[PDB]
Parts: sequence; C-alpha cells; structure tokens
Amino acid sequence: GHFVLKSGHTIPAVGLGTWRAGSDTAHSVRTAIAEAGYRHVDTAAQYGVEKEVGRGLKAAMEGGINRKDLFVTSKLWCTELAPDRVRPALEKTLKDLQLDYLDLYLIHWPFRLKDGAHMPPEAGEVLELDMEGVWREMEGLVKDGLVKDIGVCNYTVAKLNRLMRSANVPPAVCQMEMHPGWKNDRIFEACKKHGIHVTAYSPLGSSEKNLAHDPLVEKVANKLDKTPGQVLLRWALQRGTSVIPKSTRDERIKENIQVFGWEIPEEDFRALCGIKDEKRVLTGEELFVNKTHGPYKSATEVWDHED
Ligand SMILES: NC(=O)c1ccc[n+]([C@@H]2O[C@H](COP(=O)([O-])OP(=O)(O)OC[C@H]3O[C@@H](n4cnc5c(N)ncnc54)[C@H](OP(=O)(O)O)[C@@H]3O)[C@@H](O)[C@H]2O)c1
Repeated sequence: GHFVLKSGHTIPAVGLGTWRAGSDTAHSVRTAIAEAGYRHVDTAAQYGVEKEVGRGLKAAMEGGINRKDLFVTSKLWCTELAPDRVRPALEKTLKDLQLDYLDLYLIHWPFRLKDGAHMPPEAGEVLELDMEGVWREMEGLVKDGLVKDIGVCNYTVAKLNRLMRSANVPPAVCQMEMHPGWKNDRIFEACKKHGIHVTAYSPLGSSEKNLAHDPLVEKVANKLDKTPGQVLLRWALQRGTSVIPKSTRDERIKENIQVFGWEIPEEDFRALCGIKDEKRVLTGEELFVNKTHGPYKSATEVWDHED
C-alpha cells in the first residue's frame, strides 16, 4: 500500500492527481480521501488549483482524519527556480493549501523561466538554472520542518548525476511520465541505483493519449475482470512505481484505487511492457524550446538526447 523513502517516511502507492481538475478540484479531493480511502494528493502551484485542493483537504480532515495520515505534494515552478524565490513560492503554496507543511516538494522541471515567459519561449526567456543553489535552499525547508522530503520531476540521467554530486539530502522522489508506451526504463534504473523512489505521472496516458481503449489493455482488463484503468495502475505498481491518476468523476476516483489484493499475471505484464516506447505525452517543447534561437532548439535537448 506504500513505498519507503530514504528518510524513512512512507509514500502511499496511489494518490490523486489534480492537473486540469478545474472547478471540480475540491470535490474530487474530498471524495478521494473521505469516501475512496486515498491518503495521497499530488498538486502544484502551476496547476492553478491549489486553493481548491486546500478547501478539499480541509473538508476531508473535518471528520477526524489526521494530517499525519495524509501525504501532500506540491511543486516549485520554473519561474521560481532561483534561491531567493523558493521560500515565497512555498509560502503561497502552503497558504493556498491551508497547510503548515508539505510531505513532498518537487522541482517541477529543471529549467528556469523568466517572468512573463511565452509559450513557446521567446529569445532570452529560458534562464540559467543554479540547480545547486536552488537545491540548497530546498534542503533548508526540510531542516526547518516546512517540507518532510524534497525531490524532482522531469529529470535525465545526466541531471540526476549533477544533483547527486551536490546534494546533502538526496531527492526522495523523481516523478516522471510513465505508462505503457513510455516506460522510461533508463530513468527508472538510474533512480533505482541512486535509491530514489519513482512516482509515475500520466499513468493512464493523460487525456492526450489515454490508454483505457488500447486493445491489449482492454484484453487484459477483460481477462481479469478489471477496468482498463485498474490494469494500467496495477501494472505500474508491479514495476515498483507509485501512481497519481487524475479524475474528476467519482466512480473513477473510487475504481482507480482498487488495485490491491489482485495481480496481473506475468505473461500479461510482459505484453504490456512490450508496447513500444513511442513518444512522450509531455515533451516540454512548448515550455523550453525556441527552434530559431535556442538555447534549446529541439525537444531532444530538453532530455539531454537520452530520449
Ligand atoms: N510535470 C509533471 O510533474 C506532471 C505532468 C502531468 C501530470 N502530473 C501529475 O500527475 C497526474 C496524473 O497525470 P495526468 O493528469 O496527466 O493524467 P492521467 O492520470 O494519466 O489521466 C487522466 C485522464 O484519464 C481520465 N481517467 C481517469 N481515470 C480513468 C479511468 N479509470 N478510465 C478511463 N479514463 C480515466 C481522466 O478523465 P476524468 O478526469 O474526466 O475522469 C483524464 O482524462 C496529474 O494530474 C498531476 O497531478 C505531473
């Protein structure tokens, strides 16, 4: 039901994702925790939904559920990736969530954006990132008790090596896009060697490339008398990642956490692993790539040509 971080803190295996939950965010959060038994919520300042997450968490805790039994993650956005911007960003996140600490605070992307950056970015709008300086400030959040664990999202092997060479407190978690068709075994192996837990974002393929109607997924679902979503999520647990599926529909929220006490047989697991690693749903191109002027002229540069 949970994974153990190097700090000894536990992370629930299934959490609720909140990107694009919109005006249904607060309801979704409360349903997940109070009805469906979720103990993990994944959000971010950049999602625009943190105030609503705060309302949902507050409602969910009104019936006695303790704060210590919940695991809440937020993320530091690209515009705030400078040492002196870390704390104001965290303060606003905590205020919006109506919380006093986070369980997990993640670098959302290892790229610094100028204020008012465009999409795609104009010349000059992707700034130099002081990764070491930002991480040092984040380590101070842990020392002060404002964050129980810190980590990253959307890294490469090269960037993880850079971070591990400077970090006094290594990243607890590396949150990456993972699903059939984008396994990123390369990052998963790097994290395993460095003792970093992986959380799979977009575990269903996101909205863009949702896998619930993929024929192999459907066959396995049929064979096991489970939903396609359950198959996709159980597959991830069997690989050893946590998962943060997003839904704003009550029935899916409830279904999506029913991935315990049954298993996908090895031959079916292998067939799902066999789906080729096409391309990622979230490339980062529209955030960081300027094709005419750089410094990142193509998506492959965002991923250090490891993709
Ligand atoms: N940079 C990053 O770190 C990054 C990027 C993306 C996501 N994330 C995090 O990871 C979370 C999950 O990723 P995601 O939101 O991209 O997508 P996802 O969880 O892979 O998929 C969500 C999509 O699947 C649908 N859905 C949910 N349960 C389903 C089921 N059982 N059967 C069929 N369809 C189902 C949802 O629709 P309904 O909502 O209408 O039910 C929505 O369209 C995010 O919400 C966010 O918290 C992080």
